[PDB]
Amino acid sequence: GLDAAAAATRLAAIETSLDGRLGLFALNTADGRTLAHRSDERFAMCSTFKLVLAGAILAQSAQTPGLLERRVAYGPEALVSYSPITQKHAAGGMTVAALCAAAVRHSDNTAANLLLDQLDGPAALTTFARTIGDNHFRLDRREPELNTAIPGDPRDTTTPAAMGRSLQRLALGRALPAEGRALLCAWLRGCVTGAARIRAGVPAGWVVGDKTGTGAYGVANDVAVLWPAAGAPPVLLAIYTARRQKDAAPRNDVIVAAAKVVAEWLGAA
Repeated sequence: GLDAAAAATRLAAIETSLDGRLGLFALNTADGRTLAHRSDERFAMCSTFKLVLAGAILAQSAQTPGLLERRVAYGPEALVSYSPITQKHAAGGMTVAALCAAAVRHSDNTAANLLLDQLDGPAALTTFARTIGDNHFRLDRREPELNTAIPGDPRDTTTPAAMGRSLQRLALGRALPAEGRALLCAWLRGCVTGAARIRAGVPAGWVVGDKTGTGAYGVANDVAVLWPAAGAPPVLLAIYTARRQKDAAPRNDVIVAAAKVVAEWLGAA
């Protein structure tokens, strides 16, 4: 694969093209090696927090089996922003599992808020992150307010390394029982909001499970498990971007280019 020193120069050049801050952490579980660029700096999570939210709900279900099929009641007054699944189901409600799937696969905002209610709020989700060894994640607000992404504001932020290591524990490790880990990975593989991000920068035969986020200041993020081939050791990849003015455009091309560097570092052509 591409030497880590040359990967570093390529990520720096991609950041120049972004005109902003690129945050990247990759961990190859085959050898335990990493690639890092601003991996210990804070970035606004936007909807990438929903992966940790789904994990927290699965962890709650490990403690109290049956939670996932219990029904949540809500009304249309609770609908916020992009809520494509929850807007269809207010009359009859949705199960906890259906809300998790909507939050991960579709980024459904109201689903995320209803799951935060089930967990007892942003601070409770932050505590869950601390229990899985993440000292950087912090959720402070609910949807749709957590996407302001003001440079330097620590609210609703993480670091790329913290998120990558949390994704490893949740999707590949024992933060959850094997059944719950498997379900989380199934939801991530079913994400339909990230085709133009990490997925577009890796070889055609790789399987991707991801969660996107997008916000003000041109924020465009994608956090993924990469499976190069059936049975091969997976790779964790957390990519965060932030730009320099409030109304900046997101730069998917930067995420794609950074993912391609990671693929080359792993040995892809």
